[PDB]
Amino acid sequence: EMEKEFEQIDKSGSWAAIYQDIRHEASDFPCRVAKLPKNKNRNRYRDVSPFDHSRIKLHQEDNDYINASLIKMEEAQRSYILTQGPLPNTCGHFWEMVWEQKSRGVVMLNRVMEKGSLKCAQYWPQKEEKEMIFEDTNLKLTLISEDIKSYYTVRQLELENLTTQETREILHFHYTTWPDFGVPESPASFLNFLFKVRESGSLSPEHGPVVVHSSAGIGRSGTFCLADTCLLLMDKRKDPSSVDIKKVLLEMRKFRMGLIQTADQLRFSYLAVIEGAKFIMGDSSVQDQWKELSHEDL
Ligand SMILES: N[C@@H](Cc1ccc(OP(=O)(O)O)cc1)C(=O)O
Ligand SMILES: N[C@@H](Cc1ccc(OP(=O)(O)O)cc1)C(=O)O
Ligand SMILES: [Mg+2]
Repeated sequence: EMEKEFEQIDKSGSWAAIYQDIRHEASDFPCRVAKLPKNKNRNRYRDVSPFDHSRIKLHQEDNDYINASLIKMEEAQRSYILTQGPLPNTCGHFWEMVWEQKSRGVVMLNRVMEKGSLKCAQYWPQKEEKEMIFEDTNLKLTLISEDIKSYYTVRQLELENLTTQETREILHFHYTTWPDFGVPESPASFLNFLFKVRESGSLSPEHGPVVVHSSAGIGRSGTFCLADTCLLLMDKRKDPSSVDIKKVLLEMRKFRMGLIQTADQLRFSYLAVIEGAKFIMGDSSVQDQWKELSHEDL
């Protein structure tokens, strides 16, 4: 099982080598659409692009490109859309995607400003009375309510297709203390947050895939999805030992490049899954422990 493997890798001090082996074995598929000259201003990073086979296509006749990938986990029966933090000119495309893909939740794992630089546009309204209208995609977005915790905030937003007047409730789960190329403060804080997303019903198969993003949509995003899928896998079978975490990560990498950006994020993923397995296997009390340990109260 992964716990024994975690021990071997830890004692050997080989997280860097294990992680590097994953980078070496990772899939390489073309990203020709992402690289078209007309799409230059739709990519936040030159080196992070969606593969053509798994990219999400916007349903507009103009230009259907958005730096977003559909991670379809067949065995686990869960899909996620991993995307970069929207740019000033792609906020309308972002919400168009949320609408068209029928997503119920948006998981944001970064902050708008990190390390003195703008890593993501302010794509949602910060005040109820100042709603946002994305003219290019004909969508209106209104902040309905906000529940601010110590290291994450949950928001209820109302997305409206101005063309048809149909409205939908979108839940925003914002993890505010996870530095890029870094790991969460503890497996507890992370699991507490993941469980809040799960409890909301945003990951349910009755909804479109949850949209997960960070700045690039691969590091922190990849860590979140890897832990969730691994937990879901062992949950379906109620068998912790049936999950090969490296293999699951490689499977995800068939859909988007660079998922999990550092060896420590991989190590953290193992920790999160191993700890989460306690809940999956019947000890529901650990959830309350995580809530305590996370110190979510201000
Ligand atoms: N390598 C580039 C792009 C990059 C940025 C962030 C990143 O992680 P995340 O997906 O967690 O935002 C991954 C890659 C950079 O370091 O700026
Ligand atoms: N951090 C990289 C993003 C990235 C990293 C790795 C990657 O694939 P691989 O790990 O196999 O090299 C793909 C994309 C960059 O922005 O330069
Ligand atoms: Mg106010």
